[PDB]
Amino acid sequence: VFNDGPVCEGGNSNLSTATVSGASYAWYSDSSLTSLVSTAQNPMIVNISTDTTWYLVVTVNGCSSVAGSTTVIVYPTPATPNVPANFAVCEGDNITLSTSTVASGYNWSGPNGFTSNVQNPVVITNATASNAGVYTLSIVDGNGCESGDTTVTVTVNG
Amino acid sequence: VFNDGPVCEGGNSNLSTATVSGASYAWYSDSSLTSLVSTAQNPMIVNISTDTTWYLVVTVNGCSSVAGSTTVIVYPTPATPNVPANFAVCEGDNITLSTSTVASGYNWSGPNGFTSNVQNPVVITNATASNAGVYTLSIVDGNGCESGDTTVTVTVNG
Repeated sequence: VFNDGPVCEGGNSNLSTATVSGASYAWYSDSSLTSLVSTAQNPMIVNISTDTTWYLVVTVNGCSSVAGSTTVIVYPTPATPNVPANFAVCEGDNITLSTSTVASGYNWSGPNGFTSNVQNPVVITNATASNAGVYTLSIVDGNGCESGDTTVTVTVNG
Repeated sequence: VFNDGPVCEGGNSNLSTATVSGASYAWYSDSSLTSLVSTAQNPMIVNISTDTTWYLVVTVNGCSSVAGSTTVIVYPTPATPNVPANFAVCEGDNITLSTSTVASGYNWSGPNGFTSNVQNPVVITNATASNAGVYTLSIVDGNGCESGDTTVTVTVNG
């Protein structure tokens, strides 16, 4: 029984096996084989949060096999981004954001619809009161998994 | 008999079963098996509003099986967004909108064609009489289901 490689938390994975003529298949959720989850030759496991194992029994012309099995491995949650400490800008001055980390992609969001997908976002010049608020960042790792969130609070001095 | 997982209110779901040689299939809407809804091997249930169960009878070479069955679960309606209380802006001042909630996506709409898909929409500066009206928000949950609507009324003082 084979998996399709490591999966991100909450992702899906495609299990697969050999084609056996005259066979019916039964995939079970546990080692006791008391809970059936699929009868497909190559079923999908949906919404995997942790390492999980499915067991397979192949029955041919009425005779059942010894259950085979496979484990789908979940890729560790990526580390929190290195976002700066709370800062302050005076009206008319610049708000500069940056993250001291390395990612396959970055995802920033904030006040006034601010958004960017880089480590060094376009500087908010002529900063004003409406730019005050919380700027949030998550990042994506090399294999597509998303990190948790971290924030910097920006205050604006009149 | 298997479903394809939880479905959003009003969504569709794909039912599936094993292939049985020489079989015809009959899917029924209730436990009494008096109302036939499909003869497909893997039929779709369309427009599911609540948890629903279909029953399956497999007939092979004239002999019928005991009906199998499966339930399709409907995902609860997401909670109403935390939109602010009615406010007032004077002409020339700013209209700031925000929602204190967390969503996979946001959907704002309002006067003058106002629209955005964020928690913190671009601020309407130099607000005028035409910006007065009702600003509406719905949100989308982690699994794609949409919440109900909530509104903030904005009045503009000449």
